[PDB]
Amino acid sequence: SRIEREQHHLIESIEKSTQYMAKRRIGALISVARDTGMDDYIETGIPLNAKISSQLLINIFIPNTPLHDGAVIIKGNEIASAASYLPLSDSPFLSKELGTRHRAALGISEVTDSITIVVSEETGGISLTKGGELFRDVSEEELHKILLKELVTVTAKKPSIFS
Ligand SMILES: [Cl-]
Repeated sequence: SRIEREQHHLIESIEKSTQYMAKRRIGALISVARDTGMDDYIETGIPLNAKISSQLLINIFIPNTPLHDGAVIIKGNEIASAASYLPLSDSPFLSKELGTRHRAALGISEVTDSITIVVSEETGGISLTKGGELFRDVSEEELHKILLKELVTVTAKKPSIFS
């Protein structure tokens, strides 16, 4: 448990799972809690309290399965819940071409500092919401830089479990 290792593993787990789902046009909605709490939305889903892995993220979103219909919420170093409610944005600025997953990702971003990642089941495009804004159809490089900037808070320092 060396925080920096955990944060980089989280980034890699999001990258690998979203890449897998994007190629197959599997819809996905993954919200990562930061300083603002997501606890009430965690309570709306199915509790997992699971180790983060790309494999589990993929298995969650397989269509027509018990865990797929809603958001995954990641809290600290766990996949806290699946099939969670997120508030829908009412914004008329969000394109009508985008679906409920994007509107849900935009809505949680308007009321928390969470970072939310969407895979479109229509296009396979990957999008990201933060602070009421949408980053639509980001490339792999762009997704990587954003996740690095927003989910990694520690620089090169001495590894220690007590960090
Ligand atoms: Cl979608």
